[PDB]
Formats: sequence, structure tokens, C-alpha cells
Amino acid sequence: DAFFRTGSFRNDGLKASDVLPILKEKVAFVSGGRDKRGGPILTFPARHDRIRQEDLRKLVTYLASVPSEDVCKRGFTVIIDMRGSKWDLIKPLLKTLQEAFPAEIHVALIIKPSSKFIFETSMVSVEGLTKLVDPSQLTEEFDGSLDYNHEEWIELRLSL
Repeated sequence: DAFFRTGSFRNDGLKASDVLPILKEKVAFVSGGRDKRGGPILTFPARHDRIRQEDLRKLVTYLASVPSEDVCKRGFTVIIDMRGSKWDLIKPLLKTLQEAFPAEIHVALIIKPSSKFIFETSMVSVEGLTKLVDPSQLTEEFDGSLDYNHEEWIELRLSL
């Protein structure tokens, strides 16, 4: 406590440059898409290289700060694509969000290939997503029409 910083990254003023390697890996992204309530969408697309827990905590802390304060106030819709994956590879993402995500999670929607978290979780089909999110607000992976270029987004964030 005299040399090393420990605990939450909430007040560390993380920038895209602080999380650049994991941003490039596209473990998670904030497309700009909004759910039907007006809340922001945080996406974890289909992943096998093990990631460092601290890198994931920094990533979700940074991504929580991406939407405007008013949009964030409605809480996030988290979309996790589990198609071609397993529960043992999804549960650690939910645990890290519960421990490190500095904003409210309204609901975590898991695309089916249970509910012991502080936020609501729902096992849904890629079509069941459209009940809570308009397809114009969903990216390509979920048969949506929202244009989102992750590499371009990173370059614009680095210019902030």
C-alpha cells in the first residue's frame, strides 16, 4: 500500500491506450447500439488463448465509461455469445463483470449454444435477442444491421 496500487480501476482514468492489446483482441466491445429501453449494449462475441484477469478487469472498466452518463444511467444490456462455447468459459466473464464492472448491468443475455449474479441473466436464442434489442442495434454476429468497425473505433478512441 506504499508502492503498489491495488483494487478497482474505476478512478484510474483508464484510456484506450491503457487497454490497447486486449481491445485489439476484441474480447468485448461497445458498438454504440442501444437496447429498446435506451440502455447501452456491451457485447462479448464468440472467442482459445487464456487472457489475464487484470487485463479483462481493465477492459470492462474502460468500456463502462464509453456511453454518455445519461445512457449509462439506464444500465447496460450485456450480450454474451455462448454459441460454440461452454458454461465454464462464460461464468468467469459474468464473475469479472460482477466484481469489476463500475456501472449497472440491467440484464446479461447469453446466446445459448445459471442465475447466481447481482444482475439478471437470461439464456436466449439469437432470435430471442430481437425481443429486447431492435435488429438495427445489433451487430452482424447476431443477424443485425448495425455497422460497427472495431479497428476504426479503437483509432478514434486513441485520438481522445
